[PDB]
Amino acid sequence: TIINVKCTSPKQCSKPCKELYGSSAGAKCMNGKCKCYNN
Repeated sequence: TIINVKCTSPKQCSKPCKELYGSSAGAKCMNGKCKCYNN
C-alpha cells in the first residue's frame, strides 16, 4: 500500500493518507514519495 504523493516530511503524507484511511493512517515519507498504511 504505496501511493504517489511527493513529500519532504511524513506530515505532507498525512494529508493524502488521512483523506484515504481516515485517522488510522501510517503515513511514511521515504525519498520524496508517500506511503499509506494503517495504525
